Amino acid sequence: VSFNYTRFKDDGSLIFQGDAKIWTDGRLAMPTDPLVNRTTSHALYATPVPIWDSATGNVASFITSFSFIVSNVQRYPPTDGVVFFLAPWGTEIPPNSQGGYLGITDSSNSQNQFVAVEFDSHPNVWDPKSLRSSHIGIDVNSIMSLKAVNWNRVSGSLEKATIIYDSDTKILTVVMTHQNGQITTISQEIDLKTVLPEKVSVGFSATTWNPERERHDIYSWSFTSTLKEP
Amino acid sequence: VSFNYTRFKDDGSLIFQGDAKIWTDGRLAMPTDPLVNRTTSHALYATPVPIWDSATGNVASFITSFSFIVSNVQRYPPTDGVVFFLAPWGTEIPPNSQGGYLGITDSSNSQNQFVAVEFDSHPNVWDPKSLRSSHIGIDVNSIMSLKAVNWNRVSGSLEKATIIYDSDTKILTVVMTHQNGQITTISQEIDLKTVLPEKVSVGFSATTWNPERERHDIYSWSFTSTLKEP
Amino acid sequence: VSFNYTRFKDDGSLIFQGDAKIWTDGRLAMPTDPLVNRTTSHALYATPVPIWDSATGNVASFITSFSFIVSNVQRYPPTDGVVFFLAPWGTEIPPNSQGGYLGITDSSNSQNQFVAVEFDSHPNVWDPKSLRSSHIGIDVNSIMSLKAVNWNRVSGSLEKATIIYDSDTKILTVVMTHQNGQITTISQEIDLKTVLPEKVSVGFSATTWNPERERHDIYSWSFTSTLKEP
Amino acid sequence: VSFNYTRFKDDGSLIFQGDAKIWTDGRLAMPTDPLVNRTTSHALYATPVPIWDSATGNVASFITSFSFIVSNVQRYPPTDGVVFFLAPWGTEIPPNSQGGYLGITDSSNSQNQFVAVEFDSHPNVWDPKSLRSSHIGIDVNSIMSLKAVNWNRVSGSLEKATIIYDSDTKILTVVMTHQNGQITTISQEIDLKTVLPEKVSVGFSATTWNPERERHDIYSWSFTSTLKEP
Ligand SMILES: *[C@@H]1O[C@H](CO)[C@@H](O)[C@H](O)[C@H]1NC(C)=O
Ligand SMILES: [Ca+2]
Ligand SMILES: [Ca+2]
Ligand SMILES: [Ca+2]
Ligand SMILES: [Ca+2]
Ligand SMILES: [Mn+2]
Ligand SMILES: [Mn+2]
Ligand SMILES: [Mn+2]
Ligand SMILES: [Mn+2]
Repeated sequence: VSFNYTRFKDDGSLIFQGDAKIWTDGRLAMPTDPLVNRTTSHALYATPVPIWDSATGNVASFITSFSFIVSNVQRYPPTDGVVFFLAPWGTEIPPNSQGGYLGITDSSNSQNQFVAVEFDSHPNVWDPKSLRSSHIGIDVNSIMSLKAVNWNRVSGSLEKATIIYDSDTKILTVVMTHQNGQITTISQEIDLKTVLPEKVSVGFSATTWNPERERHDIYSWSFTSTLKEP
Repeated sequence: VSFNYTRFKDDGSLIFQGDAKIWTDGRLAMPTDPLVNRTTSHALYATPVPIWDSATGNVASFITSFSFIVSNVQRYPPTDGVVFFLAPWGTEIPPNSQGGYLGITDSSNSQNQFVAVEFDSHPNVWDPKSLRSSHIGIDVNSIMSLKAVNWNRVSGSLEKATIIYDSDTKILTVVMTHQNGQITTISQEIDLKTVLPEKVSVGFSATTWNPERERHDIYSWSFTSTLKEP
Repeated sequence: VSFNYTRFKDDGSLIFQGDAKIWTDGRLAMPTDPLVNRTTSHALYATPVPIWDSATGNVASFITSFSFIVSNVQRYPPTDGVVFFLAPWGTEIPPNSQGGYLGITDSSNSQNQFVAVEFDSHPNVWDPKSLRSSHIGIDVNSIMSLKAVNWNRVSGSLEKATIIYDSDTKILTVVMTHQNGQITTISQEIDLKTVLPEKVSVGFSATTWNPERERHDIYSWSFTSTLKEP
Repeated sequence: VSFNYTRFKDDGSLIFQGDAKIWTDGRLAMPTDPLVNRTTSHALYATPVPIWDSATGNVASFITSFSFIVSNVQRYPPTDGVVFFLAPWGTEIPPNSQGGYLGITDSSNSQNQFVAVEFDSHPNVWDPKSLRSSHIGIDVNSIMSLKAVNWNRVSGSLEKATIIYDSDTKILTVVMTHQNGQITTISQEIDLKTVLPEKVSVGFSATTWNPERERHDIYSWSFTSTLKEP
């Protein structure tokens, strides 16, 4: 699967759910209006990405990169915020997934499937119980990230995320290039065959809360996956 | 922390919860009596194990070995498994953790936080949809193993586990030497410091169901952890 | 360290050694002229890169991206490849590094010290005796790759490489997105602080042989690294 | 391949090269006579170990333990080390492999093919630039350890090593339990299939120098490998 949005236009290639909307300048707004309380937005590439193949046991490798900005509104504290994720094709927004559950986790499940790279702007009770405030986490089947690094969340600042999944070694690795010329990285060993079905969606889920809220605006997104085949 | 049980005595050094009992000949029985119905058994080292140190940021390495056997009773089908696990101190047998949730996962949560190596004798819907029947799995925060290998579960047969956590690369590795002299291995990169508090319990959880059950008898357990205070 | 060459200017930001030169249309040619016969070319970022810090024991994370094309000349078979590499600052083109040694390995040593991602166009004796012909490899201290993946080398075809080093888990991961919309990835655990000194060059090395040769023309290159000071 | 030496007898099960001999009480002495200057000793299991299989592409897993003591020679500084290593079946002590090269590396090459866990008693210039004196390293195709931890080398003190190779994740993990009951660990991702042929030796190499020397006495050694032939 190969795609490249250098901007977003309604062209039938994406699937919006909840409060995700294409605002002009070709911005993917998640949510379109953060003043609405407790938004949940999904923005999925419109066809399934094969990530593994039953006949071969082969797993896909992929890279995706996206540039985005999270932004305060106006004196509200920021939440919740925005993820890139793989979920079973057929999954809708889960129940009991609002706010700090990022539109990807119910909350009560268990049970609960999903690989995510989260850009978490709000410290919940389960969050890197560090004094991390904002953080970049990798989630596997849990809102409690299996790894996470501090994120100097800067309102309106361009963040450039690159995520590589290497099927050979089963590593998901993330790098986020900040406007200040620094990078943050975090990685996690995940075998996609162990935790997800052979076809998933890829794309974003973003939430906000009330009074807590922020913009999650995605400016570009490229994605390349390859499943061998045999 | 360093201990070595060549057999088990009820000497205050372990905490037994639920159906865990010392049974004949210093065998740690989990459960003592599988005829009972659905059993959940915890046997934990009775002192919290320091796995990382907040001051220095150092993380413990460890090596642990245990030998055990799982046995059929009677003509019942086998379930559910026995796991070695680390969890935050204050860990109690969670609610909703019967059967396939192996006494460590609250099926109606979401907030499950533990690291386990599972010896899982019954394929649940969330189990490796490889065709694995029995399997050895590594779990973090989820009953869906991040990695797993299959297990030739042989009733009555001695299994010899060795698990190495290497804090330098943050890999948990498991080898199982089977009665036939073969070994099974599985590993997972896990940053202990990111998924668990400074002090954890180490020990075992095992469940049985109804009608599915089996014995899980632990014969020996040694553990060495070293945490750099510089 | 942060830089981003959308093309290459003769601007003192790089060090060129051997046959490396800025060539037509702002491209980095390695070598500038393959017709010559055997070439070795180095093009290094001209400032040492700090990749670990003595006081904290911290290791740098980085992400680097570069677009490049390798091209046949015109009937010769291709050799030898181009690499992205880290080497001890003060690196010169090593003795005995011609041809398949990629300008990074002194073949009569032993003391070779470097981390490289190679795009190797020619199967030498030590190359994946898979039947791989061209391959993308991760090299540490040796010309024999620790991990390699097969590479559909297409003459004149644009390749877009991304390499992420995550200091958290110590994993170097490569993605190369090919013109056909496929990607190849390869990944390797590498502790930069075990294998390299605290200041390194980043850059490229490329060689051609006689008769075997090809162009390696790099079009763009961005690099962001972050080393923590506390 | 499975074996277990609780002591070493002259039973033709191993292959001894250079100064490896069975010494008093079935100790494997490497060198037998540390008064000799610049000793090299190999002690290999005398049957190849299949570590991977061409037809299926599967890699073996293995677990191995051995206990050994390194001991000073009075008035002499200690060198150089003892290593557990895998090398192509048919491997011979390399030329130019004395002293710091541990009988595994030809210091004038290239091209050295092996995987080793070294117990290195003599800090060479290429040794971990940590301040380590003695250290336990993982070596792939280089004398310069891909990873290392430091070793509190104590003359005459029992060391208990456990090494697991997990073919699933491709990770070599070492634990070493010291006489004081602390453990040291170190791991490295190495896909044996990328670096070694199908059949390998497993065993030990040890060197001394002049005037530096020490005994490397091995007391016990067990090994279990399993290679999936489907
Ligand atoms: C390099 O610069 C170009 C143009 O200024 C821009 O599109 C891009 O953000 C930069 N590349 C990276 C990866 O930082
Ligand atoms: Ca949160
Ligand atoms: Ca199960
Ligand atoms: Ca080559
Ligand atoms: Ca040395
Ligand atoms: Mn979070
Ligand atoms: Mn399971
Ligand atoms: Mn190569
Ligand atoms: Mn060394």
